[PDB]
Amino acid sequence: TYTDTQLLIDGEWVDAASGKTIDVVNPATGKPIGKVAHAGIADLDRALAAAQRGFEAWRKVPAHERAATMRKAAALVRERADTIAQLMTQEQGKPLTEARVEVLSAADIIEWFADEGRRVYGRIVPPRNLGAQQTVVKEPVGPVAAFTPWNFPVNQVVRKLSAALATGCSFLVKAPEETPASPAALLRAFVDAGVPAGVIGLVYGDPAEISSYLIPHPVIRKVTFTGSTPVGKQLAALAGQHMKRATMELGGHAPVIVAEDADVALAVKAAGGAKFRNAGQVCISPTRFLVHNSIRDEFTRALVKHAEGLKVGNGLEEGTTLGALANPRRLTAMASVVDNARKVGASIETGGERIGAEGNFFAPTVIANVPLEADVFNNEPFGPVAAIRGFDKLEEAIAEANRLPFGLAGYAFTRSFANVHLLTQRLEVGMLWINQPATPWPEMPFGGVKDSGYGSEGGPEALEPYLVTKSVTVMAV
Amino acid sequence: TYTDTQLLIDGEWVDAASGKTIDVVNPATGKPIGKVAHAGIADLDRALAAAQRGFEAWRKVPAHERAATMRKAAALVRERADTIAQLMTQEQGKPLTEARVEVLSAADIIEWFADEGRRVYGRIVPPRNLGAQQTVVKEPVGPVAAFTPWNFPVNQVVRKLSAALATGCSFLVKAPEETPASPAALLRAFVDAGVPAGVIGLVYGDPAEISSYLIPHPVIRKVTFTGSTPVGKQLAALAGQHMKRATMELGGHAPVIVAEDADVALAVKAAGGAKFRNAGQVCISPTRFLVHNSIRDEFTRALVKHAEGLKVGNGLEEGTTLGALANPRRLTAMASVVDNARKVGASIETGGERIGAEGNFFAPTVIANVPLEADVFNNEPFGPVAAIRGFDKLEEAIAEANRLPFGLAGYAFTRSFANVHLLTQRLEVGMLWINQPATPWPEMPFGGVKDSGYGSEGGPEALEPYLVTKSVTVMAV
Amino acid sequence: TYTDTQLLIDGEWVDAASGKTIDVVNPATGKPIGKVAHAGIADLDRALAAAQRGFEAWRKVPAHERAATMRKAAALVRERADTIAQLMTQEQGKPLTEARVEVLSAADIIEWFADEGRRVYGRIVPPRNLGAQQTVVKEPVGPVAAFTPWNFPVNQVVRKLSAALATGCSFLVKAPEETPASPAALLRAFVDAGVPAGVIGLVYGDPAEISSYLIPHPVIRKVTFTGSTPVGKQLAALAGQHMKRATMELGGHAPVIVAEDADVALAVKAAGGAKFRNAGQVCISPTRFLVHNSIRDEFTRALVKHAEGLKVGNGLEEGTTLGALANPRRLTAMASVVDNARKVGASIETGGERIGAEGNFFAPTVIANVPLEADVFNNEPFGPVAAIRGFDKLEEAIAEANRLPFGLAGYAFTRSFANVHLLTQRLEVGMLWINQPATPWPEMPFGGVKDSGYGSEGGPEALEPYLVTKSVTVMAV
Amino acid sequence: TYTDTQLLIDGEWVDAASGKTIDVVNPATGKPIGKVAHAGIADLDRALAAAQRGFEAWRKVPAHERAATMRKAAALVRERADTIAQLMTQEQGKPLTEARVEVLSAADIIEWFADEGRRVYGRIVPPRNLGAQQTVVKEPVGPVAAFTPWNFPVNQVVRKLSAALATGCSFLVKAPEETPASPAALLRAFVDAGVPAGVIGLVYGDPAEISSYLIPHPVIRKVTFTGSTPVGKQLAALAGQHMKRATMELGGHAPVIVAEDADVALAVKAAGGAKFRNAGQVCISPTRFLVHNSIRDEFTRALVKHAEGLKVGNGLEEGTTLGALANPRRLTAMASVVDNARKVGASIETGGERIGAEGNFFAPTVIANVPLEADVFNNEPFGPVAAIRGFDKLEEAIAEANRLPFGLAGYAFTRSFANVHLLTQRLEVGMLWINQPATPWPEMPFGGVKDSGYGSEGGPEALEPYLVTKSVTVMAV
Repeated sequence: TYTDTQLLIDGEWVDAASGKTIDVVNPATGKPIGKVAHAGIADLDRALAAAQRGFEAWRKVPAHERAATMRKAAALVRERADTIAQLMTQEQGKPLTEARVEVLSAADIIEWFADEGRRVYGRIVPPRNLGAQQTVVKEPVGPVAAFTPWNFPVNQVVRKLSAALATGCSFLVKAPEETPASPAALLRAFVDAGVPAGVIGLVYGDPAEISSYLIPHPVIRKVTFTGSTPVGKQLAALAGQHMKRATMELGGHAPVIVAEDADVALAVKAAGGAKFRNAGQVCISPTRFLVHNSIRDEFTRALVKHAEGLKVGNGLEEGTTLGALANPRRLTAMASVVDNARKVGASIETGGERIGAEGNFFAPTVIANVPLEADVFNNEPFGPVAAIRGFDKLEEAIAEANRLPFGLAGYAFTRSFANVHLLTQRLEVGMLWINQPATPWPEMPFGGVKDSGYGSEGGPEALEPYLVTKSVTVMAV
Repeated sequence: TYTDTQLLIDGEWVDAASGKTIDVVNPATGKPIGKVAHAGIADLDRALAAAQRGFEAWRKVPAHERAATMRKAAALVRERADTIAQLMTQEQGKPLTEARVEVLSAADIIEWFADEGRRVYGRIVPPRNLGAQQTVVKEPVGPVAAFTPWNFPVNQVVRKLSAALATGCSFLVKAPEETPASPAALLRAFVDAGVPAGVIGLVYGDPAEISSYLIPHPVIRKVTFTGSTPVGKQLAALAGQHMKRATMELGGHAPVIVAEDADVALAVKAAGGAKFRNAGQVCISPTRFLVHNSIRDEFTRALVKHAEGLKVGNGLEEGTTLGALANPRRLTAMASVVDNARKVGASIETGGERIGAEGNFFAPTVIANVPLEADVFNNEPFGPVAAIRGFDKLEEAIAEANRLPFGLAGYAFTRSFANVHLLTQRLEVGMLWINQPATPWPEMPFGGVKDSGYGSEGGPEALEPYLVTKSVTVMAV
Repeated sequence: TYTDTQLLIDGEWVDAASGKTIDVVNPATGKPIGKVAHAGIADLDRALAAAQRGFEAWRKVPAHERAATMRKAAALVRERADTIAQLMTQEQGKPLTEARVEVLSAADIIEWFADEGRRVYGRIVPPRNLGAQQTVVKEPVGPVAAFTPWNFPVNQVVRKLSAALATGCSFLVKAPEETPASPAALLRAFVDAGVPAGVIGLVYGDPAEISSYLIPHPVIRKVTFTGSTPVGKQLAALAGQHMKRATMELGGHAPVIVAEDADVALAVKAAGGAKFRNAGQVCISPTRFLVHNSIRDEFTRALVKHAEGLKVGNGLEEGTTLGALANPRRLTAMASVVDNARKVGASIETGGERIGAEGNFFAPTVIANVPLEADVFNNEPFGPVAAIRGFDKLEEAIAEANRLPFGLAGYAFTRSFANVHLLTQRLEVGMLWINQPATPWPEMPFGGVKDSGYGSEGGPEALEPYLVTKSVTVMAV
Repeated sequence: TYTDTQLLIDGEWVDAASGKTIDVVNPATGKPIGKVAHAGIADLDRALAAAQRGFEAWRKVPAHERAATMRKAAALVRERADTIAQLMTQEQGKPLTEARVEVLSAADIIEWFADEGRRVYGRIVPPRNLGAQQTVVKEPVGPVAAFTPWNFPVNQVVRKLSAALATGCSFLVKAPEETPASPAALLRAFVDAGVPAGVIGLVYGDPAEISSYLIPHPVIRKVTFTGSTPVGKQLAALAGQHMKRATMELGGHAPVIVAEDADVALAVKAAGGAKFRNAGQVCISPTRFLVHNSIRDEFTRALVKHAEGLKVGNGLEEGTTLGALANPRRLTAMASVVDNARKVGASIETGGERIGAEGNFFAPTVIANVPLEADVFNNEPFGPVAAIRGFDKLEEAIAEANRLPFGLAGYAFTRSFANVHLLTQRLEVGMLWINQPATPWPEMPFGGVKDSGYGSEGGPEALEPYLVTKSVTVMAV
């Protein structure tokens, strides 16, 4: 059953001071299922004061003790995976099998970052004067304000939170209001694991009012944001105005390059399965399919058959492989994308229409003969729609893949080492997957370039935005 | 003799399209000595087009060949050290001996970064699937727009330029208009060393108009700024609005902690000499002298005697150890700082008045019994003035040193390991020097925290802002 | 109750083919308590064949799966800590509290190395030709033959085994015959955790015959030995004769430097407690106490009082802080060391005689006025005896601490940063502890120099002896 | 003109105390050209005493000053490249063009290691107790004894010497007696560059007597050897007997795998040119050509034509691409290898006989249809002879390439990423080159596995054998 969500301030789950709440609806039915507290300025003041105290206590806990507490939270998350997955499905719409995968991988993310926190190594530099010692020490930056979207309510919070806790920083996150229950369950596991009060905080309310107050507040030292590019540009400008360290993970437009020597069956299974994961509402979802003209037609038929094999329905019902879209605004965007494709002369091979009249169900869509001016090839669709366009020379495919200002993810399918070497050097993406779907592991860096933002949420590089570099030189006399 | 300065666009030294120029005056006499080209929008268009082509060519040159070209430029800089130093002294005001030290250390900076460019190492991660290869590759971010102040016309340009060239990026810098000749001489050495046309560019003009056009331009991928905090906040907000990667080095307010067990003679020689380097117009200049009450009076007398031993005059004349201030606005700031100190009850131990009536000469000033509300203890003076305040407990000195939002540099003097360990952990600075003056080496990270900005200009960390991290996973089938 | 010990070959606990056994006696009573299998050449043949197959399977298991199996073994070790500790006490003699600490710290060692195995990172080098890729890959060396002493039966096996398993190597260890039960219990936990058959092997018998056969065998690729220097020289020569990679951890002679400004009470508590840990039968046991003459007499009285406060008895009995020596040969060595000290003119401040007539109980001994020619100051005593000698200048203490060819551990006590910096630079030891007793953590390198051997058993450096470095350059054409 | 060679002891070029000398002959004519001093035990005593003093002085010189001295030596080597090359050709036999390449690449090796010495970084570990500091410091091991062969008289000395000098160690090398002049010229450049007396030493004489005395001497702390496997086993056993850290670079047996999809013309040009470099007297010379049966016959014809295009003659004469073998023992080995191949049924496609009657000239030899039992396929030929054998499946080629106990180098030629990935994982070699000849750069690790020794002479790993790892933990109280 779906439960109501409160705010987490200073270790206590509390209501807002004014008592205001926001209704939460099920995307598959459109009916209310619960509500979440709507925090005001007064609640943010208490959260910011608790965040300052939490940073003081957490930075004094040794790294091996912070790792032990973090790994106990990961065990609690893994124990409660079924319950958290059910909350995620009801509020977000993804199938129960996909929700369970996200929760289990979140526990894997916590465990890796817990060990990474014990390996934040300083440096000893060979001194210019042997009578002095030159060292480079690493310290937590301080309290962190975070903002996360609804696409992966638990996974997109767990990466920011794990990196902040592993370095010794405090963490105050505004989770998405449309999917509040599963992020609250993730933070409840950390509270039960023994994270001290004030080290972690959770708020909900008006996104614009909360971000406008936390970012300029002197307590906050670091801002991290994941979401849309237009919103990220607003918050990055505000962070720059007050000289706050910031990292941005924004929307992407992932190209897929299917070379002449590609395995067509492997490309359809990998890129097709990655296309419809989370109903295409993923920042790294394969969007622009650039298929070589020699095997383009065979690729299109197989992709259409794969899309027609998906079962669309309620995510709680067994056998569902494609759930409802998270919000009605995605339904409007899907209709606009398909309508524009028809106008510009593209062909709708399958899907392209709303299923039913209740919920946010949209059929998986494959579009062929897409011109370069179509909206689907310039703006991120963020839905279950694939666009296919042919090419002759691999240099033409690379040039098209680099045309847009989005630099987040890319995909390729080829057999020769020369093609792999060329695509590694030339594609302007933060992540490249060849001959397989995306497998984002905690040990691999996760981030984009250009308008997709900057900063990494995986690997050892994920801790650098939360750390300050200090040069120390002591003359021994 | 002082020469006029042109713009460097696409490998050619050219005038502005409109022919406009800006007069350059000698700070020690107030008389014109030359002029510098005033670039408009049209010249910026040619520079941006050349920067895009320069990035294409420079990124294809192997790292060992880029290092060889960089080291040849360092040899030319070292050969021309005397000529460059004379230009710096006439336009900026620092003594000829200090100018020569800056130029020679610039060549040392180039050589270190040339070797560091050959050690930009990728990573191979143990794969989750043995049939696939997981790698992390490093690539240049792209064209870089830079903005530098007049305090160190050559050194503050050479750090940004060396890091950009070592990673393979192109570099377009707006050097300060009041000190144009010595930055132009530094870039001339790189042109003579064989840097391809368009890889490096140099412009002058209206700082607001140039920054407002280069930062949002799609060609620019990375912005780096050094200067005042209020200006840095404007450019960081603009960079965030267009999602451009940015690094900021802003003003600081350096505290000095003289502990009970400190060597008083060593503290006066080290902190006093570092105070009046470049007439205190350094972002890491020791400003807030927190001296233990047991040896405060002895410290004050020795510091006053050290200040009175300085010879004030033209930087070209031999025997001068303190030159003229760089611009008349520093003269007004010095008078305002001393006047406010008198009002709040502080005592002027020495100096505190303008010397003569021609130029920008100000006497070295020592102020004692400074209250916490005085302007010198809250705002960065950026001049040859030291403020002394006593303390009893070391925890009180640490709390005062962390009170201001400036986090750039700190200084300490102590003998016990416990004091060194405590100050290393507690002081919120990017750089700490104990028992010695500041010795910024190219291998040591250089940067601040909080309102002093973010990012490092030394060590291996200096290359990270100019590099993009790409995760590559290739399934072998 | 004490159990008999079998061999672990190919995943099965089996007896020797000939059925021969070796009696195990309790060091505190001298009575038999059990027996251990005595393997011959035929059993070594089966173990070597199984080791080759175990390396093939284990090297194909992904690092994250090997880490999961290793952490499950650590949980089993922690669950069975009480049972393993009782076996260790009965066969080795250390108190039950010390035995429990060793077992619990062994589980901590396994967990750190499990995570370290996932961070064995390759390198990507900037190529001289952009058309080619230069990489440095890391691979397991292969099957490993190990030899461990009786001082820490579980801890000294767990460090070699954890490093071998984390890199993907197979591991065949000859555990000490006098303490066979607790090493067998540690390896039983790895078998129960799911380590495949042949990856781990355990043998007992004649140490000379086993080492003479495993080291030259073509299956073995790496040899690791911990024990006495004379035996290590024999096995290192044999390894060199057959070009087998080898690491050696041999005996040490740890100096303690108590400076003029040292905290005398802290030095007595830290160095005195570390002296009598495991009854001084530790390779890093503080042996040569060089105490400044100004506080030498006060230090000697406090150390004598600390030694007299130890309770000597059976390790199973509660309240015992000093157990029996592990074997009768240590009793003879203790008598010889004390007798030689009396002859050379040294004074026995406390202890120096055998306690009782049954077992291997020796009183804690403090010797003062020790000359430089005494046996205790030249040969490693490996017992509960401390030797004290005075000094005037710190340079004299450093010279004495570097006189012996032993380079394993050192201790110091001082307050000034200059003394800490000087001792860090000058002391020829692999490990230095100042103002505290030894705290060997898995993340810290553990090894010696000169006659103490080479190679590290902690930190990331502990994996290098088990890894091979391969340069790969592929031209893309 | 060829000059006589003296010993370098304590900064002075001196004769042996007994005055004994060893004649040096030209391999291309068999006539004497000079002589070299023959050092005895007494001269080794002076060299060892000077080495101890040289280590004391050199370890106190800062890394940036040691790098400056090293780079000045590299400039002198590059200036004197022509003179050094002429000495190398007359005494060793390789063509003048090859000798010049070796000398110029030696200067490149020095420059890389000079910069690498400034980046010997320590580590700061996150402490378990926040009141203490845990650091890992790196220090020079001490005096180093080196032994080098005649194949690359300058290059094989320069790698050991550059690594020793960059870490601060002293260096005493026994250069080969048959090629003494060019190693002496390389060390003369370091003396002229300002390396202090005793830091570098050079001796000649009886190799067995010198190695038997330097290795056990207490002054020597590290031994490094390059040469044949049987001799390396003798010196590694002696080093183990006295517990001296040792690294071994021994002979190899390089396989070449020409896959089905290989570029046959590229494989012949790359592997054929690498085969006859230095007349095949290289430890990484391609020896066992495993060519796929589909293109085996075409490969054999092209390789034969390439061998017949070589011009054999005196290395000083212009147009010579294959010089004389270095010593008459190589002539006997070449005849024995060809004779055994005829007996076992192999076919001599070209060459296989001595050219002329004066000198050590042997014709380039290509052997086809080589059985697995032939001497050329089991023992390292170390000459200008290639052996070709066909295969059907790539797994069969990999199994053959891993059959011998030699693990130094490997070569491959393929186009698919799957083949590259498979060969990288499976080939038991220290170095792998695909689609190109060997390009050993100073930044790439250089070393073997199994009977080829251990340790690396390139990359950052080349400094580890000359460094000691010290754990330091200081409790701040």
